[PDB]
Amino acid sequence: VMYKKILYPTDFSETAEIALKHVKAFKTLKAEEVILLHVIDEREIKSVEEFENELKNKLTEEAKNKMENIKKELEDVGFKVKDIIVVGIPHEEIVKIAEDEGVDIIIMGSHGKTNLKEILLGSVTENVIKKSNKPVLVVKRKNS
Amino acid sequence: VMYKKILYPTDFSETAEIALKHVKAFKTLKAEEVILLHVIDEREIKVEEFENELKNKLTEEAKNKMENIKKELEDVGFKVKDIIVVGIPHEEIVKIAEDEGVDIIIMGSHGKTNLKEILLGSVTENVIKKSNKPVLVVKRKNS
Ligand SMILES: Nc1ncnc2c1ncn2[C@@H]1O[C@H](COP(=O)(O)OP(=O)(O)OP(=O)(O)O)[C@@H](O)[C@H]1O
Ligand SMILES: Nc1ncnc2c1ncn2[C@@H]1O[C@H](COP(=O)(O)OP(=O)(O)OP(=O)(O)O)[C@@H](O)[C@H]1O
Ligand SMILES: [Mn+2]
Ligand SMILES: [Mn+2]
Repeated sequence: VMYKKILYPTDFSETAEIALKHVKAFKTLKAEEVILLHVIDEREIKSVEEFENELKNKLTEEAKNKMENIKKELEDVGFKVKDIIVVGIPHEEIVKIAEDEGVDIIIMGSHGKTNLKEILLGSVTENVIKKSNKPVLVVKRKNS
Repeated sequence: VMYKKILYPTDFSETAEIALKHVKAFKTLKAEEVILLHVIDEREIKVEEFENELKNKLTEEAKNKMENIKKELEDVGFKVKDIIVVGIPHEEIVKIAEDEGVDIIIMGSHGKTNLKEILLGSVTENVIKKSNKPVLVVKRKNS
């Protein structure tokens, strides 16, 4: 085991920002890489086709400024960063991209933009742990 | 975030053994500590002399397995605090992670049951949902 390549999927939520702290903690003196991923949920997005395309382009643009600030923070600590924005089902794309990129670990929050108090584990994290064969570091949301 | 103190709860399963490689990968140049914990599940003990006999055999078997893990961890330079308790595994792991002030819990996705159809063991599901500590879930073999 060596944690050379990390997958860090973010939905720009407060809990995902806690998980960024842990991505930064994995830095050593060796060379390391972060796959920085945001998924635009296609289910939410749902001529007709023309309208869909234009809408998908708008969500993308609106996620680029957030991704650039994170990419710069991570580059400043010494990582190489591959940033990806993709339209699709979030838990499926995280699992697919962790396998395609050959990562050593996925570091993610326990909760995300919904963060309902009664829910004790978000559905993207629960599906990624159950469906991926990669190690998953689950960083918990703030206390109360 | 600094991973100075790790809680490594083991049931001595094959998936827990995979998780032990990840505990060793957390070693750096700095002083690190592992809380090595084994819970004897009280629900599998619950005639009274039969219980004590079973209890003793489980404690004896746990101490023998824990001694070898402890040395393997000390050999890579950890300080190890080894703990054996009788109780409910997920509850004891949540409680001892808090009481020891660990930085992270490193554990398997599955354990001694390891049923193919089950995609996350109930100990790990409970610890993720009840603990506020970061949890590194190490998955079972793909075989
Ligand atoms: N669209 C996404 N793109 C990338 N990562 C995401 C996305 N959505 C969630 N995540 C990741 O999953 C973690 C857990 O958030 P999750 O979405 O499961 O929780 P939630 O929003 O509280 O619950 P739910 O979506 O089930 O209502 C996040 O901290 C983030 O790391
Ligand atoms: N009694 C225990 N003591 C310490 N750690 C344990 C104990 N039982 C399980 N664990 C931890 O939990 C991880 C996940 O095992 P878990 O018990 O949840 O899976 P399982 O045995 O396949 O399923 P289940 O117990 O629900 O039948 C193990 O790899 C280990 O790290
Ligand atoms: Mn969500
Ligand atoms: Mn078990």
